[PDB]
Amino acid sequence: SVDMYIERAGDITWEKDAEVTTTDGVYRVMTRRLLGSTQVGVGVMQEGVFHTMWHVTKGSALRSGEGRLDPYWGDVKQDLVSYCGPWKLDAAWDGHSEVQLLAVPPGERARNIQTLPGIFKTKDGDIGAVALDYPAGTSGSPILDKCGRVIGLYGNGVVIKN
Amino acid sequence: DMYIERAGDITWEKDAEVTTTDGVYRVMTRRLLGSTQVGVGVMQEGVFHTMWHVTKGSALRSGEGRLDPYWGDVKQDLVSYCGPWKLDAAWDGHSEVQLLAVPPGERARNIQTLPGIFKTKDGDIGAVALDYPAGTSGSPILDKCGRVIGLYGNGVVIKN
Repeated sequence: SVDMYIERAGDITWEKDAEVTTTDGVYRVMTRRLLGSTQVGVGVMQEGVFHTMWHVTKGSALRSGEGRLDPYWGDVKQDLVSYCGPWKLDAAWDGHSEVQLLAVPPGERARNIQTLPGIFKTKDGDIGAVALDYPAGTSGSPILDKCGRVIGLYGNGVVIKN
Repeated sequence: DMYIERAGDITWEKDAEVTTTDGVYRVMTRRLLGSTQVGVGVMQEGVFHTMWHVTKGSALRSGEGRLDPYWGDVKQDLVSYCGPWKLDAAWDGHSEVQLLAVPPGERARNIQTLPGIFKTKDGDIGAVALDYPAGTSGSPILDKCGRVIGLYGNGVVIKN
């Protein structure tokens, strides 16, 4: 048998004493393939909607506890996908404040790490990116502002407000 | 842009860890920012073999050419590019094998293991009991000869 499923890693909260530079939460995206199991990526369940990156799931349904979740919205060149309702994260980075990456690496427990993102040039126009390396399947891990909100997904850009 | 780049020769290796041109290639996707490894496959006799889930039949670009899917079955989770499926070798059901693992970010290696046997609905197959990071699947499984008996994630068909 084969099975792509999600399992909750924890609460999406900020933490002041952190390392400096359907129910809500972060979930691991896992695949069971035969005799193996692996973490293919991470996402955010918020207001009854699952948010992650396209390449993590390729739009596959995901099973959660004892129910299925079917993909509601997707864009592949943005590399994002939402399950069960439309995309719910509209917060953005101010372009100068430190942020906090809530990293769910595969095999290990979630942590918050606090860092100043760097900035890269796009076609339209420039965006903030988290300069840290984390193993493969950590991507889709949420990026928080101090307000506790999701400004972007790890291994993806953060949009800048000004 | 989903694309491929070669990781090495497909050979067995005796001193190994115990329990269009040919070769193994990484399947990579370009994201707006960096790049990521979505799986692995086998180029043999001008045909690229990987797992359907790795690409979902997407075309793949190689060098400056481009590869269009020739064969696919989703239930078996396999796809071939440029000609029909070319790997017909099977596992004997009792010998050690060698997984040629191309994990993401790391150089390829050969690992030698005796697969276990798993029950299917119809009926039973050999499966490699090792865990690798994501995008390592489609990595080729070799017999002692040097032949591809299966892909990592897919299991191996048993001969007799």
